[PDB]
Amino acid sequence: MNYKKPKLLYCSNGGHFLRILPDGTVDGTRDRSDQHIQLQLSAESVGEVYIKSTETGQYLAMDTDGLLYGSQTPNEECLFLERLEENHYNTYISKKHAEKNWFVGLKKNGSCKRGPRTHYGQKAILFLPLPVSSDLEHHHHHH
Repeated sequence: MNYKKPKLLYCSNGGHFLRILPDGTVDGTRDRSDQHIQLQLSAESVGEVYIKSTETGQYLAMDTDGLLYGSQTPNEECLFLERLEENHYNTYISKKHAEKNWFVGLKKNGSCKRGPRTHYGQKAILFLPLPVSSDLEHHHHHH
């Protein structure tokens, strides 16, 4: 399914990658150079994905402020629900804050869009995970 292949969180809305700082900050940026934007997405449960930084070691979670931050420990908050939305884009909603209808989006200024500030029809929720980091020599498991 996934073997050492990180991706970036695109926000067609503005067009930037979601990065996580070791200071517990989350902001967008369209600079591949940025050595952090590289996040590793994983699936734990059905329709559930995990976003954590492979640079510092923090997990992408949405507090009550709706803002994104790095959690010291693995909490359901770090776990989000991913689905296939129209326009050919994927979305993400916080578990602990799923009923809150919060989406991981960014503004055009490359700023995180408050959780309790997202809705359907916006180009902020629509996210496209782009492939990052390439590693030659790719083999598979044989029966």
